[PDB]
Amino acid sequence: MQIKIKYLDETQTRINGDWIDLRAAEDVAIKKDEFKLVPLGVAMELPEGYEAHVVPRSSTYKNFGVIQTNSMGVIDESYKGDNDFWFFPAYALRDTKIKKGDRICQFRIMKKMPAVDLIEVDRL
Amino acid sequence: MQIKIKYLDETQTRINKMEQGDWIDLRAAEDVAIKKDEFKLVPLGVAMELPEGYEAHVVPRSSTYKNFGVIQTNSMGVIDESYKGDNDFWFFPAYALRDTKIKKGDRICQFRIMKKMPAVDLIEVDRL
Amino acid sequence: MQIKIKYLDETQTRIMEQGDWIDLRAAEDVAIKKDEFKLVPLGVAMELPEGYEAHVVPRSSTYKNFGVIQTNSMGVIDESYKGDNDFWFFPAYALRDTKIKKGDRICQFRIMKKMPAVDLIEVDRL
Repeated sequence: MQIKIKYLDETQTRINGDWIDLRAAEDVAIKKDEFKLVPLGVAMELPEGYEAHVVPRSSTYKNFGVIQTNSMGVIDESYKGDNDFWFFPAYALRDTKIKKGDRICQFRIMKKMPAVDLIEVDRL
Repeated sequence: MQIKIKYLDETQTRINKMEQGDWIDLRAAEDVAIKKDEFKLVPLGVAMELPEGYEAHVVPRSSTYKNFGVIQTNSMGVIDESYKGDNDFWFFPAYALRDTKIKKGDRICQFRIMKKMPAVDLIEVDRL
Repeated sequence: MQIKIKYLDETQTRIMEQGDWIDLRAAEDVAIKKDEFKLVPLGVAMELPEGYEAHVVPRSSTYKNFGVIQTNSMGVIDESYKGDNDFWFFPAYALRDTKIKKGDRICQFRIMKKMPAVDLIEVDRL
């Protein structure tokens, strides 16, 4: 089992069964009650049959005052292209400045749901 | 394995599929208007019997905030296999960060199934 | 499998059908003003099974009851957080003024196997 990882550029902090920390790819300022898609400066080829889940770090709110608007991000195995870079969708509850290289979220991989049949019924 | 799905009514967009394997999109069952900094339980128009020993996880779609300006106040919904009755309909708990209108049929969240955790015994101890 | 659990004190409400997520409770009364934040103690520390983690989300009724969201979306607690002072908390942002009482059920957890060991291999292109 391998993940192939491409970084946006040579300035990106390279990554360390624990969840894996992802970092801002550039300095980003967000005003209170505004939204920004924060680049994470990585693109990955996940193992066949897997998906990645991304959540904030426990410390992200205290450090940065942002929440992740999609709650948990899901990245499918198919999102493996050269320009398929990842982003963190940040809504700021206070004025904030996030710096290049600061840890803001974390990810793990999980096996995709097995194939299931959705069958319509009139009554449960 | 199969999920049995009951729609609220005839106007709900069907998601019936054989061999479905990636997260499954869920839709607003009616038009809903939500005013900035208010909350609405958005019906999704579906009730399901999940395979035995499974649960469902429900999160926003990646585009939900961009399109509709809402967050899901429970973070991730957990729907147990026992929630399988004829009126056990599913809802998206929406908190609006801007004035928004969601229309019947708009894809607002997504789900997958997961096996439920193993039997676990909690043993109280005086120190770790 | 076994989870060893230590409570903060005798005043904590002790914590369940097979596989259901397990409710966690406020360790003290907590008042939060609208648009403010508080780390709500849960009053429990645990030794999770080897190779597992815990995931913590709000209960479905948390927002209706208490007007709060969980700022880290889903908390992840690794097996290594098993020490005698490794207590759990729920990071609550209040969207309306609110009051949580000691013993109120506010979030829920399950265990999950940790991801497999995987090699992260840097490449120049995909």
